[PDB]
Amino acid sequence: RSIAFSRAVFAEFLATLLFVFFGLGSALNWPQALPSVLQIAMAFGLGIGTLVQALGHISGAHINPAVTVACLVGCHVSVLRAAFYVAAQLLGAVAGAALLHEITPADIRGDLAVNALSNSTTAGQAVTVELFLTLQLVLCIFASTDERRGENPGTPALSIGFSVALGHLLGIHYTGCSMNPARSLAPAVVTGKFDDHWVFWIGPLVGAILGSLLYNYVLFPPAKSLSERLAVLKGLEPDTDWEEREVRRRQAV
Amino acid sequence: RSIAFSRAVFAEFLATLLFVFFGLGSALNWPQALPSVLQIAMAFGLGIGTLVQALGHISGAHINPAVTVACLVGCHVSVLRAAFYVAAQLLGAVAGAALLHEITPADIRGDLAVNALSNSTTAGQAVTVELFLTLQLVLCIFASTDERRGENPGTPALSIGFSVALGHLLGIHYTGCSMNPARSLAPAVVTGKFDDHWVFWIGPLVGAILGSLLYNYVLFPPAKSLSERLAVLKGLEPDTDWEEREVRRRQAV
Amino acid sequence: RSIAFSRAVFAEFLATLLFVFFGLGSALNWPQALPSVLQIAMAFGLGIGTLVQALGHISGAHINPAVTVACLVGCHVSVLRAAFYVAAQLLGAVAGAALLHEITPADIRGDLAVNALSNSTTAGQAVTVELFLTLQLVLCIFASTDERRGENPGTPALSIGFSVALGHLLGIHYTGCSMNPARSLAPAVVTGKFDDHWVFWIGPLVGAILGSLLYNYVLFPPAKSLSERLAVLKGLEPDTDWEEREVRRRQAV
Amino acid sequence: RSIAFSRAVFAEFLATLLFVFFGLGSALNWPQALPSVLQIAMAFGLGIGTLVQALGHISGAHINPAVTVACLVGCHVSVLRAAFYVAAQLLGAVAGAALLHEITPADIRGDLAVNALSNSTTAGQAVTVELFLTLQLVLCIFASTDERRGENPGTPALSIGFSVALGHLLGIHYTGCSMNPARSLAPAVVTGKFDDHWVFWIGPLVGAILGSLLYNYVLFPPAKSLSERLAVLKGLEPDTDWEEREVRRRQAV
Repeated sequence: RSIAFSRAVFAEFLATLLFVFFGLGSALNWPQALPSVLQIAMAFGLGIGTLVQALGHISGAHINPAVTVACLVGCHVSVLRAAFYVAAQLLGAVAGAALLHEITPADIRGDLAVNALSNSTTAGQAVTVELFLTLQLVLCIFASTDERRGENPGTPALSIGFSVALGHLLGIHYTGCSMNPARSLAPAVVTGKFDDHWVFWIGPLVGAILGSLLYNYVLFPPAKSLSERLAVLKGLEPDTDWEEREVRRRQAV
Repeated sequence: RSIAFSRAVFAEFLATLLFVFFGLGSALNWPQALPSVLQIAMAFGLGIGTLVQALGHISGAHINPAVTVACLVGCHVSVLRAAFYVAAQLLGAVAGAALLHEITPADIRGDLAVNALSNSTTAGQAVTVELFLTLQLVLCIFASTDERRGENPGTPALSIGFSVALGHLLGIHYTGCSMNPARSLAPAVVTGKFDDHWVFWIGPLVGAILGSLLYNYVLFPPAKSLSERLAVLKGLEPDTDWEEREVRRRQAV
Repeated sequence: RSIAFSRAVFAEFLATLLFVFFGLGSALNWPQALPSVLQIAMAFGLGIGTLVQALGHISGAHINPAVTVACLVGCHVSVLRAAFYVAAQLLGAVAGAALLHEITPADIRGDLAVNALSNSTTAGQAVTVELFLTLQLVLCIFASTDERRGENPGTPALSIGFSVALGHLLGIHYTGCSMNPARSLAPAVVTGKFDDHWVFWIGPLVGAILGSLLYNYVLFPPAKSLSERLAVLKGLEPDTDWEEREVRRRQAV
Repeated sequence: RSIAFSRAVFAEFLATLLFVFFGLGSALNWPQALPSVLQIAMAFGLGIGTLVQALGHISGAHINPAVTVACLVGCHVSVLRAAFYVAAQLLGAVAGAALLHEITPADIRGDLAVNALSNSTTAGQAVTVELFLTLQLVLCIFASTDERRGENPGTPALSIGFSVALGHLLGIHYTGCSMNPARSLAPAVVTGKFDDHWVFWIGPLVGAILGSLLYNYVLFPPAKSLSERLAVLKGLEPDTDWEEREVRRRQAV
């Protein structure tokens, strides 16, 4: 402790401020012109894609606590680097979310794009949808940040962005799409609406972990943890058969 | 038999579950907000693009039996690996398709995006459209998975995704766009609607094979099958002319 | 004469069939659902992007006579390879355009997306717009096919596609956007509507050439034509100054 | 002075002509069909992405004085090369903007997409939004033009384009989105509407500089300016401790 990391820690702060600012803002109920699911999907997806590009080298652009946690369960980040990230992400989030409230005229800042269950979907259903929404993202982020595969280097930024977008295309009708506890918290804070908030903390965290676990373990990534104690296996591994050869011979004598 | 393949087999299962879940879901008749052709095009196209990215290394992301079959006619996959894929794809498909029925409120899960002929288009026409819809995809997938060309490495995921999207942009008005027997089966199963189902099994399979055949044979890919018996040609190849030289000389004597 | 070229010649045929089929089809006046400028923009742009990807290695994916001509004025293609391309492009075009008429129910195949002046725009204006629409494309195609720059290898397919898209986003309101004499001819043929057809042959050809000329000459590409006769310059180049040195000395004596 | 630079200077002229021509044009109030926020977002974003691709090698495709200035504050361009750029950008801008007025029928060229405060947003708010709109772009442009990172070479053109797009998705509702003093000036000129024009010169310039400063200094880019006088530090750096060792010893004697 500590060096460039502090700045990297910062980078996330700038990222989640920006993403939430643009994101929520682009999803408001503008009376003269009203946001379509796609546009709102594009806006976030592009927002992330843009950030993962900008700050990808500096931070890994988690830009999302669930992603961070996914990165943690998968042992891609420190335990310290995780906490500082989430902290910044939550703070960076409510920062932009406030800047937006200030920047927007009173008539149309209504909801502020808080995450909220729609079409009579149960918090039980809703949370299920959020689970998958994030996992799919986590699966993308990992395949594209995966060092093992640099031959298909492109395209972590754009692919992720559009993954996020894909999340929205479905997850809006159920929830308006959190995928990102930071994202869903900031507006809930400023606006005071915490209805079924937990949904946007469990669905993501759960899908994100599952995601992390499947890529890190269910599929990939072959390597040796070295703590597997492969020195014990090699003692019996040849010797047990030598023993069978050696012990069966001495039974012969 | 058998190793990582089993997992790869799995990967497809996860892929077709996800793609169909997001896909159908994003194409439902949401009363408050209704899906435009583009959005529904983007949603699938992005879904595939995202998957080919995520699971591309693990599976080849066929995510489609017609693609798999295309890959088979083109000798890009095993005969065993094909069957297991299709199996998983069909099962992975109806899996997400069910998860969606459960997750969606009763009022708006109506059709469930089953594939169904629209605008008084004949199953004869419809099937013709599906033919081309898939071929074009198959042509893309191959050009982008083509090993011979790594200099233009990018961009198999995004290009494929958007290819899929391109498929939808037209194939929706005729059929709502199958390109993918798995995709069109899952909803037909759960919903019981099997009207003109065959269309979504023949159009794709046919276009996919054609596609596979043109890239594998009509154009490319120069290599030697070695079973061409090029050892017989080389016996006559020089010697026939030596024979003409040698036999015309001995006619001179 | 002749080898793989014949097939490459073919590749264009398959490309322009496909692009026009999907393209026109996706831009028809569907009564139940009607195409927005974007969707129609995306549909073509994606169509090209997809093709340049699929057949890029085989053909260069001109997919457009104006592009071909641009490639000709820029000396990127043979004079023979050009003609065969254009021929195939025109034939490939009217081929898909027919397939579409056959595949589409009578009620909604109306216009068939023929190119036609809109919003009381003069053929004089219209043609001007088409000029720029294509040049911009030609400028993109060249920068992305430019061998001199392989460090930024990506992304010829996607960038071109979206360039095409960009063309449509503006060129639809003026003309429905030709950029491609093949594209605008096929529907004019089948439908019999040749109103102001020339516009879609001059605007493109003109913008395409201009485009070709600026990249090939106004900017780039440094190389030696060797016919510049740089052997004459090198005789005077040093010797004229030696002569000044040598002749001024002998004037001194 | 001077060589290819003159042409490069030109390249910007061609770029800002094109971008503004397509851009404004695609954002006009077309009566029969009216531009959605996305489409207008796509149109510019694609326009830039296309240009950064086409002319990226020749110019750096600033295509924007604020970007240029950002590039200046960050010492990425000459002081001379900056001025000529801005000059050309402003002139290239009003050039296309005029070409558009001439090309468009009188009924629908109304606003001409001038930048203008909307939804009762204060020039104070408005300018704040513009600040962030550009910074985010500047952050992207730099991360993607950053030489230090060629391993993730892609994708400067597309990522930038879509960054621009992201700018529009939000910045339209507040201002119709300038991000680009050139862009906002051209229409204000031709149309005579200079209402709150300053907003579109301060917001961008301010966000662009901030952006430039954070990437150039707050984060990155490790290098040595050599004017840091690291020769003074190295005199005391070892010697001060040798002095402590040497001076404490002589105090011992």
